Amino acid sequence: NSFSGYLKLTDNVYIKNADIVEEAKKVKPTVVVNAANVYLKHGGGVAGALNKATNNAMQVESDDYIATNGPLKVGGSCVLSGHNLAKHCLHVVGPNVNKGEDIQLLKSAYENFNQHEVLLAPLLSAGIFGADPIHSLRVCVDTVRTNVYLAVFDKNLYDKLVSSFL
Ligand SMILES: O=C(O)[C@@H]1CCC[C@H]1c1ccc2cnccc2c1
Repeated sequence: NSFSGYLKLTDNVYIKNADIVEEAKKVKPTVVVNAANVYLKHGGGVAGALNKATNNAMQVESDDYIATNGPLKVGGSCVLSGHNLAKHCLHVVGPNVNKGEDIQLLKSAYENFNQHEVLLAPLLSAGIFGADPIHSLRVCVDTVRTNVYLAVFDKNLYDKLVSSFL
């Protein structure tokens, strides 16, 4: 978990302008978080990038999890193999507010991070899930009590977050 170049926002939250896939290949953390959907179909955004970096091994594995256990609930999670990215992948389902899902579930999504001591994660519900990314960071800071290293791909978004926080 040799994280470098992070800015400490709170006692347990760190932030960096970086591609989470590149961070996972360098650090090889214990846990890499995926911003997933209830059926674990990793077709775009963070999910698409993480799956692509495993050459579809994450998708094949996920399809087998769904076949055996059924879909996740919004706000829920499951732990799968991290393959070549991490020891484990914590797939987390944030609400899709652009499809009417309740924003209050963003807290439930972040509560999953608390089961792991150290995590490399993206912001939840901030892609096509349509939630405000600055609001998503506020819920993260208020909810997660374990050590989370957030990797933010977009430099424009990164600078807006760092400015709003500090
Ligand atoms: O950090 C960000 O800018 C956004 C915020 C929530 C989803 C993040 C995202 C989206 C697409 C990505 C594509 N490739 C690699 C990492 C990617 C990360």
